[PDB]
Amino acid sequence: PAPFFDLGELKLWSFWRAAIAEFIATLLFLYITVATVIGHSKETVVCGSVGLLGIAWAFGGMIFVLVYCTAGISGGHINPAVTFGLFLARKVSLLRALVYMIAQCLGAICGVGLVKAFMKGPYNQFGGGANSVALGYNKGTALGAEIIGTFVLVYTVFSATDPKRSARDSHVPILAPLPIGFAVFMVHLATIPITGTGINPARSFGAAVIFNSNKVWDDQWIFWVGPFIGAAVAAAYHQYVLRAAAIKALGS
Amino acid sequence: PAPFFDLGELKLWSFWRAAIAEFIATLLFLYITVATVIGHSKETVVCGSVGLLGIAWAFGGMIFVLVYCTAGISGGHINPAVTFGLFLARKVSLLRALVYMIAQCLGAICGVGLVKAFMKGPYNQFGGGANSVALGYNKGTALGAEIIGTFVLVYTVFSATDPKRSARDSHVPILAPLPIGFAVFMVHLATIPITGTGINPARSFGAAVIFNSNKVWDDQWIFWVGPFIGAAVAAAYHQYVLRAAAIKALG
Amino acid sequence: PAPFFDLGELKLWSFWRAAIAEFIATLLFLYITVATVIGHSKETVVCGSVGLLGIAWAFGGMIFVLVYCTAGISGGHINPAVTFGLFLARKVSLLRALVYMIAQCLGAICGVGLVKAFMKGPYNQFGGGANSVALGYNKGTALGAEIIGTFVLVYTVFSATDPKRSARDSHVPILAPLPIGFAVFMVHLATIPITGTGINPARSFGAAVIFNSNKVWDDQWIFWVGPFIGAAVAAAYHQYVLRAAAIKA
Amino acid sequence: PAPFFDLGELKLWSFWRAAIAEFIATLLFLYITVATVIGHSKETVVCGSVGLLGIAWAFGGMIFVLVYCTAGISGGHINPAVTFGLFLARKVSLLRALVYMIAQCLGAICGVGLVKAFMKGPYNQFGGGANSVALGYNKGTALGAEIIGTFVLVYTVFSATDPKRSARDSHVPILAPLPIGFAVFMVHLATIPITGTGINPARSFGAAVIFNSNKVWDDQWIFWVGPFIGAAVAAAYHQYVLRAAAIKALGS
Ligand SMILES: CCCCCCCCO[C@@H]1O[C@H](CO)[C@@H](O)[C@H](O)[C@H]1O
Ligand SMILES: CCCCCCCCO[C@@H]1O[C@H](CO)[C@@H](O)[C@H](O)[C@H]1O
Ligand SMILES: CCCCCCCCO[C@@H]1O[C@H](CO)[C@@H](O)[C@H](O)[C@H]1O
Ligand SMILES: CCCCCCCCO[C@@H]1O[C@H](CO)[C@@H](O)[C@H](O)[C@H]1O
Ligand SMILES: CCCCCCCCO[C@@H]1O[C@H](CO)[C@@H](O)[C@H](O)[C@H]1O
Ligand SMILES: CCCCCCCCO[C@@H]1O[C@H](CO)[C@@H](O)[C@H](O)[C@H]1O
Ligand SMILES: [Hg+2]
Ligand SMILES: [Hg+2]
Ligand SMILES: [Hg+2]
Ligand SMILES: [Hg+2]
Ligand SMILES: [Hg+2]
Ligand SMILES: [Hg+2]
Ligand SMILES: [Hg+2]
Ligand SMILES: [Hg+2]
Ligand SMILES: [Hg+2]
Ligand SMILES: [Hg+2]
Ligand SMILES: [Hg+2]
Ligand SMILES: [Hg+2]
Ligand SMILES: [Hg+2]
Ligand SMILES: [Hg+2]
Ligand SMILES: [Hg+2]
Ligand SMILES: [Hg+2]
Repeated sequence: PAPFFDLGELKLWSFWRAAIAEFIATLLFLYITVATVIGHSKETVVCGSVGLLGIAWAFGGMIFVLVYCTAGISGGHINPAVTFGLFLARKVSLLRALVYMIAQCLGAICGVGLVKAFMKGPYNQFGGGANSVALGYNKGTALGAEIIGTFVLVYTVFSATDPKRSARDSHVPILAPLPIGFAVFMVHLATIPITGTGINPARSFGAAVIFNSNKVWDDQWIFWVGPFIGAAVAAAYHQYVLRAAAIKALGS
Repeated sequence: PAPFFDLGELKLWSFWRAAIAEFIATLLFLYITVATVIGHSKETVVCGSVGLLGIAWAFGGMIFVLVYCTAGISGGHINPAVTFGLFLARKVSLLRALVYMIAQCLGAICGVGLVKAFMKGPYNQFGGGANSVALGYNKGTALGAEIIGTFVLVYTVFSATDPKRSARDSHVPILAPLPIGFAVFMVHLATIPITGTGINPARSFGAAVIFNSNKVWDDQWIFWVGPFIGAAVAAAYHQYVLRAAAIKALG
Repeated sequence: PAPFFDLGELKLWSFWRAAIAEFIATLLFLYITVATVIGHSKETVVCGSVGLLGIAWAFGGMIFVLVYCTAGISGGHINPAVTFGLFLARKVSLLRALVYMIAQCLGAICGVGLVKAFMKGPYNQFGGGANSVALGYNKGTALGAEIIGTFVLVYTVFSATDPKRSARDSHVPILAPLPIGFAVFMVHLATIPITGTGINPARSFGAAVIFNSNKVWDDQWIFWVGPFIGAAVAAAYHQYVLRAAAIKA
Repeated sequence: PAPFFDLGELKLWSFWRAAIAEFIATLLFLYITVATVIGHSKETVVCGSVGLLGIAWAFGGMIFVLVYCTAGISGGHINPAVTFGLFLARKVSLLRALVYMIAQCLGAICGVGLVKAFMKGPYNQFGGGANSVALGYNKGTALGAEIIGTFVLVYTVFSATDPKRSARDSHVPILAPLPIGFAVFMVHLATIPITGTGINPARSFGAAVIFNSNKVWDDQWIFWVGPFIGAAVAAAYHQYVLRAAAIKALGS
């Protein structure tokens, strides 16, 4: 029976800085990625943007950069679904988890907020970076895609945990950033045409909050439930089926 | 004569988990990559997809990710031709090889099956992620391109083996993931116009089973014979010509 | 209060070689990237160029390559804003900072000059690799984008410092090149549509000097002020808020 | 002062295998990259190929892969200009250099030969992967682009040399492969519009020999002379100006 918090949460100066790092990181994540999306969507020259490929790179490349910078401070989650998966495997206390998830959402809101402020017209005209079910797919397909996508991501996160090194003043495992960055990249390549790719409830929520349309709000549940389920299946797979929690993957 | 199995295969709990890791990995491989292919093919706006470059990245990048995740558990093969090459070099017993190959084929079938379940009309309309000889090329060319493409891959795999570290409870060498993923990305840049790029019999077999068309079944043998030959040539070249089995590469 | 220089700047042989490395690397940075940009802009076959994605790669990949080559010699800055940020965190002395910034600017001018010499017509006709505010955006937006873009870069730079290893005969920290190259790549994907992406006053200045147009000079201050502000905030955030100078990523 | 050969060249089993590794690697380099070029050029559907970006990746990524595989056997040169630069810096003997340059040239010819054998029609119709001076540039510009191009590559090679580890039975330094591959990738982004990008006399020679057109042969001297000069200048810069031969670069 896992306690609500532990002594690492009483190291308040570090715990506060971990929270800030998650907040600022998720802000930057959303700023760079949604600005990339809007910059793409608004372009009038045919084949004169960074393209869907550029967009998939923005999301994957930013998770690489942000986990690189924050792994030693917070554990580098940038993603309620990642925090949720790790909480389920008891690598993160409930109190740390909820503090991280709030930070991530508020940061996502602020980041999309910044994109709207910089490019209000194109932002509103071209869908505000929001996830929703694309034409021709049903909600069940959307949800399945969000589950398997988040699974790929959360399973990569588990395999990328360092069993010996932890974020400052915590037991939160350090994460190897490149493979997690690449997993995000891969999932976007597959999933952009179906939902835009969520796999990150905060990323989806921030976009929904700022864009604020009925259609986007109606689909929003898929981007919470899908990722949380995917994360849960990844935690069970890694912990229970493969028994791989002590394994250190050799990065490349 | 190499024995059928060794004491590592009597470590039943680990060996079962290695098979599962190969099953799940190959399922995820086919799912991400075939969904990317179908997603590209169905897009109605010109230059509005991830393009053939995005497709090549999906195959090379997923191999990087999956070998990264599974090297420590199974050895990270995700590919009967890789398993076969290592079997010929005696790094894998016959029993482990067959179990890995079966696991990989079944995984592939399941991953493509999942793409079809998600997008049935576009899945069948745009060719099902299947390999075949493209218009304008002959069988000999397709076969040669699969041999050499598999050679580049399997030579890289051999170069990437860690001579001191093995998968859990085994002597299956750990593999450096990024050069292998890049090798796959590279071969796809070259071979997509010829065959769609096989270099992986389970990848080609999973798509042939789910798509189930005469043309795809007709060409299927190329995607077994080509990679198996390329793998044997790479094994022979690494082991006998260069004698580089103890060599530890860094990247 | 910081001293103008320290004993490391009296190792003249090394200090001069560090300046040359920053000079040559920034030259190479501008040549490869602006040649890519002009090469893309002049192509006549629609979809026949490396695309805006290729251009974003040229900027990010060159920083990866150049920092890799020079981190052990100069500290691998290639960028007055990176140098400024490090100077503010007192990782570099005022004298080394100025010598680096001057070397960077002159390197950038020489690299852009070389592109022009190789392809004068296309260079002039397609904008000279210069940064300026793109149509439909205002000065505030361009400035904001440059602040936050440079913040991403310089924050990654600080996370990428090695706390135990330094450039030859100095205390300038070695930098891990790939995260920094990737941060440059990422910022381009977002910012190319807004300003072309500056996040580097020497890269912006090199192009302005060689292209020499009214609009480009008029906007030039943004590409000094924006990155210098972004760098200062990244330095304050890393050192004062996160207190992370001892950490190795 | 440098002797023609040293005792490492008397270790014949290893020297032979190093020559073979260079031969086979250069063959693979030319096959993958030229097949990529021809596959791109023949595409009938607009924006339906890997594009110029994909071609640049084929060249840069194959150098990464091949230097990864061969560094521990031959030193991973794959390129007479690289071998030449290292020779000038006395890192490779004259005998080893010439054996390597011949192996590379023979390898390149075979690699391109394989592409033509597989797809003769489109190979011949779309220019055979040959380098030559593009419309609107003069010989001086192409020469200069090749010099600086090869300078970027060879200076990166020198920076990537491991000062303590060498190829099997030799003193030829091991090379860190990813920066060298990325250098190749960067030079292609800039130089494809000017010459196709040579920066490698074997790669240029192999394509000229197999494509075999009068115009291409006319330009071929640029692709020997430009790279050899760039390599020489890179060697002088690294060795004499920066005195960097003992520095170990930490790769990322
Ligand atoms: C393990 C599963 C292997 C399945 C092999 C499928 C082979 C299908 O092969 C095809 O069979 C058809 C008759 O059904 C014929 O139309 C074709 O001649 C033949 O190519
Ligand atoms: C592990 C399972 C291996 C299955 C290999 C599939 C081989 C399919 O091979 C197919 O066989 C057909 C019928 O003989 C031939 O007509 C086709 O030309 C051939 O491609
Ligand atoms: C080497 C130090 C570089 C200093 C950067 C030069 C900043 C250019 O600033 C420019 O000044 C012009 C003339 O005053 C103004 O008209 C322009 O608006 C402004 O962009
Ligand atoms: C190992 C195979 C080497 C082939 C010889 C290439 C030597 C370069 O010689 C070339 O020969 C061509 C033949 O018509 C002439 O047109 C060119 O002018 C000449 O440069
Ligand atoms: C055997 C490999 C080294 C030889 C390098 C081949 C360079 C060919 O060089 C070519 O020679 C022709 C005739 O000699 C000239 O007319 C061309 O201008 C020149 O490009
Ligand atoms: C286009 C993709 C090229 C990226 C390959 C770079 C090799 C990664 O090398 C290292 O891997 C570590 C493990 O995650 C990271 O912490 C480091 O940032 C990275 O430098
Ligand atoms: Hg939240
Ligand atoms: Hg907020
Ligand atoms: Hg905001
Ligand atoms: Hg994974
Ligand atoms: Hg099988
Ligand atoms: Hg199955
Ligand atoms: Hg399934
Ligand atoms: Hg290889
Ligand atoms: Hg300056
Ligand atoms: Hg200059
Ligand atoms: Hg110049
Ligand atoms: Hg960062
Ligand atoms: Hg030669
Ligand atoms: Hg040959
Ligand atoms: Hg041949
Ligand atoms: Hg370099």
